[PDB]
Order: sequence, then structure tokens, then C-alpha cells
Amino acid sequence: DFSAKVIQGSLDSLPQEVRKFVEGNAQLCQPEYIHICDGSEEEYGRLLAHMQEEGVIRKLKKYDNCWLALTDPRDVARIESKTVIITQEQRDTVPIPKSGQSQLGRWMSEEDFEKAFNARFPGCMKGRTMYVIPFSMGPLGSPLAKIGIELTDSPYVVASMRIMTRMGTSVLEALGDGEFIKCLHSVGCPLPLKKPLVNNWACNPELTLIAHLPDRREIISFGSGYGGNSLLGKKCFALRIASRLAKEEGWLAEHMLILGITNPEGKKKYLAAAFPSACGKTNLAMMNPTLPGWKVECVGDDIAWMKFDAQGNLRAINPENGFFGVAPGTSVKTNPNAIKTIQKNTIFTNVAETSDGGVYWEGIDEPLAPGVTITSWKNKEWRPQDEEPCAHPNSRFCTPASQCPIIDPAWESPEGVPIEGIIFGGRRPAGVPLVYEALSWQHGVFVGAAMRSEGGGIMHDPFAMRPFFGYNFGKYLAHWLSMAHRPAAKLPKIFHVNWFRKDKNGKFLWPGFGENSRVLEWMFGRIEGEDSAKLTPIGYVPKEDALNLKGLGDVNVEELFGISKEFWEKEVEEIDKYLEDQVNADLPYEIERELRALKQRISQM
Ligand SMILES: Nc1nc2c(ncn2[C@@H]2O[C@H](COP(=O)(O)OP(=O)(O)O)[C@@H](O)[C@H]2O)c(=O)[nH]1
Ligand SMILES: [Mn+2]
Ligand SMILES: [Mn+2]
Ligand code: NA
Repeated sequence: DFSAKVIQGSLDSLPQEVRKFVEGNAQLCQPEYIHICDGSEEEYGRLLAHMQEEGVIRKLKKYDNCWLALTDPRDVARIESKTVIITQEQRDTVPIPKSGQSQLGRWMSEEDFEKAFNARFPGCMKGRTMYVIPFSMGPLGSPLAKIGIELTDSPYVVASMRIMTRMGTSVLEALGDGEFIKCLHSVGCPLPLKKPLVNNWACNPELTLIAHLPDRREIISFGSGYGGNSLLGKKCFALRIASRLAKEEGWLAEHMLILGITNPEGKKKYLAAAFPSACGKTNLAMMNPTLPGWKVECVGDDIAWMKFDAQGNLRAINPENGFFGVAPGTSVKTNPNAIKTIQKNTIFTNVAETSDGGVYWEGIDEPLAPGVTITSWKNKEWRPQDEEPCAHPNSRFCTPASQCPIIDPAWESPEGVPIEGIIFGGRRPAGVPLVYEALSWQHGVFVGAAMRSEGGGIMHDPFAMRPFFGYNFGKYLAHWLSMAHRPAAKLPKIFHVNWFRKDKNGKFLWPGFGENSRVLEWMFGRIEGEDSAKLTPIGYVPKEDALNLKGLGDVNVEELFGISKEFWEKEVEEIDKYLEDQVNADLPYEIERELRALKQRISQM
């Protein structure tokens, strides 16, 4: 009985299964205190002041209630190589690659995991508070929501989870005796410290391990206090566990922004889009459209949970409550809506601080007044001449979603928004035109599966889900393809975009950002069934003169929309080899058929 150690809440008022979870882990981890989070303002404010008291965070004096955490430089990112999924059979988690190295997941056996777990968690919270975070992924009480309980020894996790999910007493009330996902986290530095603390940032890099056990509905994460490793909604629950539930239950859990776009006629449609990190989800979800009379509103910028309703509409929710955005490259010029969102009640991690207590980072494109100086994320004086960036490249803002000036009115509607188009895209400097439309659902799924993006080399990132599949990618393709056999299903039109095509000198061919409204306008019209497409071997592209290019006189249209037989032969052979090596016996017939159909179309150029 751990009652004597509860410093907020009551073990007696927790649902029986929740209590079991907490007490079992209190006995294992040996926390000094147990704090059952209520999610209140008062709780939050004091937690912040305490972290400030301890030097774990700094208040940024230039803003209303903004904070800065600077990490141990060993703990700056989600770490794929220490991220695993446990299942009885390896093939259920990942396909077996012919090369002996899967790019599509990282399986761990139950046996190896039990040894790892036992080498880490016993006594790991000694002399710390175990916080109990009851959270909802999705609007509270939504039929599409799922509930988690995170145990953590990190107040930084609590504060960030209050932003990134819906947490507190109301969730425990909603939960009752329902099922929930068990989320267990420790920074893995029990007191007294065995190793020196760096930058007031508790972590255990050598023992970092982020595990998922979908068959037990557990997420178990050790040694990192950072982002996707420690905020267990966000990638572990909302993509990895959730994609497996989705497969079981007949829905989709995806790495997609969700936006609502209204045309000048006042007609509105929702679109979802899957792009990998650094390929523009935040920019698109919060776009300030350049086209007069168009409006974009943000439902979410990262995760979409989608389920066909009784009427066959594909209904999407954003299961998050906030934006955990990469800060560098965010500028007033490029992304004014994100700039407005983050000016209050935001936690920043590993950005630079100006001497007047403000935030700074690469690509902020805000000149500073003469005399204003910069402290880098490594707590050193820094000047724009310097070899190193002032902010870590993976540094973040963590901001409440409700503060986005263009947040959609239906962003928390419990039944979700009806999705009429799904967009795929990444960074392709060559070959791939600005926009194309898939010929069918099956072709659209192949376009998803074929996605590549230049991020530290050109690499495959199918559906923008490479680091996030909860189970075998081949089976995930079959799941997508199965949506076509749902009677009365209204399947979204699928498009592929490329904002990032360059000429031989390395110059972007398309201005992008707000100008992408011109491409959305074409998509909108296409969903309306307008005759604005020309057929090409890779799918439909805009007709000559179909795009509104008024205001953009010097756009190399020939190169931006060019399709080269030579490029596309190479592209299909590379896709064929990748699918063969990485997916093989688990590749659905229809994906193989689409690949052969594409090859044939190109052969006839
Ligand atoms: N050239 C160009 N860059 C873009 C565009 N959209 C976003 N970016 C840049 O890509 C980087 C990451 O963008 P962001 O929207 O944060 O991407 P996310 O990581 O997918 O959410 C930033 O430097 C952006 O300024 C675009 O349409 N064109
Ligand atoms: Mn993401
Ligand atoms: Mn983002
Ligand atoms: Na710090």
C-alpha cells in the first residue's frame, strides 16, 4: 500500500486497473512520492515554478508565460535505433528483409525485452516523484478517442503532456473502468546520482530504450527525457500502438496534418497530408493562402486518426492537444500563424535566448536591434559568424493547439471532420512534378508506398511512416487497400505533391509556402469533378492554364511539370528493388500490379 507516499490525489479514487498499474510500478521503481496529476492551472504553474526553482527550466521574460529547457546534448531527439516493438513473431512487426537490415521497424523478442526491462526499471525512481498523468488522445469523450495513463519521474514530461494531450481529473472520470494504454517512463537516474547530471537534464543515454508491446497495450520507455521518447502520446501511442489498434479495429492512425480549406464561394473541404519531418506539415496546416478569398484552418499538423462513419465519410480527428514543432526554419515571413501561436504559454527546448529574454533560431528571419546578443542552446555567447547553430537543429516549441489564430472550429469535434483528399509528399529535387493525382485508390496506395524524400540522402519513407509502423508494413499496405472494399465508402482522392523540385543550379522551381494555395485550389476543383486534368503516365496533372499563376510571372512551367522517361524508368526500377528487398513476401498483389502498370505506362513514352 503506497498511500503514505501520495502527495496529491488519492489511490482510493482511481479506477481499479489504474490503481494496480500505479502501485505495481511504485513497488518496482521505488519513487519517494506519488503525484496524481489533476491537470489544473494551479498544478501546472507550481510545477513550472519548481522546475524554475531547481534550474531545470528558465522563464523567458520577453513573453507571457514562456519557458526554456536546455538539455544534455546526448539527449536531443527521438532515437530510432533504441526504439523497438515486441511481438511473439518478428514478422508480425516487420517484414523480413533479404539484406538482413529492415528499414521499416525494429523488433525485439519478449525474452530480450524482459532482460532489458529488469536491467533498467527496478529502483529507477528512488528519491523522485512518480507523477501519474491520466490523458486522452482525442477530444474528451469522443468515440474516436483513446485513453492513456503515463507514469513518469519527469516534471518536464508532465508540463509538456498537459500541452500535448488532454490530461487530468476529467480523464480519470471519463475513463471509469474502461481499457487504457499503460505508459511507463523513467529518465533512469535514481538518487543518489551514479553519474554527473549535465545541464540539469536527467537522462541515461547508455540505457535508453523505447519499447512498445501492442499485445499487452503497454509502452515502456527508459533513459531519455526528450520529446518522442518521453511524451508517450505523440509517436509511441498515437502512431505505433494506435496503428496496430487501427488495423485490429478497421480504422487508420497516420502521420498526417488535417486542414480545412474554404474557397471564395464559401464551400469548405477537409484534406489530410502525410509528409516526413522537415517537409512542411506545419506550414501547410497553418498556411496563410496568397489567393484572395481562400481560407485555410488548422485541425492538426502531425497525427490523424481516421475512421469511416455510417454514411461512408472518412472522419478524421487530431488526437493531440498541442503542437510539438521543430523551431528552426520557423519564420514570420514563411509561417506567421505558427509565430502567433507560440508567443504565449509555450515551452521551448534547445533554442537560443536573446538578451531581452526572447527566443532565437536559424531561419527565424527576424533581425535583432543593435546591441541585442544571443545565448545559444549550449548556454554560450553566440554570434551569427559562428561555425555552429545557435539552436539545436531538432529544437522545439511545445504550444497549446487552441492558440493557433486559424485553428479550425471543428478541431475538437468528437465525430471528426470528413476528409475528401489525402496528399502525399516529400523533398524531391529532381523528376517529380509539383502536383499529381492518383488514378484510383489502388494507385493512390502505391503512391503512398513509393514515397521517397531527400533527408540526409534520398531515402524511402512510405506514407511518412517509416519510423512509426506499429506492425508489418506489407500488412499495413493490405489494410489500406482493404478500405476500397468497404461498401458505400467515399474514398478520398489521393494526390502527390513536391514543393522542392530544383533546377541544375539548385534553385527551387516553385515559390511554395502561401503560394501552395494555388495547388490546393486545383485539388479542390478536382474533388468537385472539374475537367482540369491531363493524363500522364504517373497520374493526372493540371492542364495547361489550369493553375492560377497570376502574381507569379517568372515560373519555369516546362521544368516544374516535366516528366522524363529516363527519370521515371530509374524511379520504377528503384521502387521495385526496394519493395522486393524490404517487403517481399508481404507485398500485396495490388501493389505489385500498380508497379507493373506504372512500368508499362512509362515504357510507352
Ligand atoms: N521551399 C519551401 N520550403 C518549405 C515549404 N513548406 C515548408 N518549408 C520549409 O521546410 C522546413 C520544415 O517545415 P515545417 O512546415 O516545419 O515541416 P514539418 O516538419 O513537416 O512540420 C522549414 O524550414 C520550412 O520553412 C515550401 O512550400 N517550400
Ligand atoms: Mn511528425
Ligand atoms: Mn511540425
Ligand atoms: Na537544462
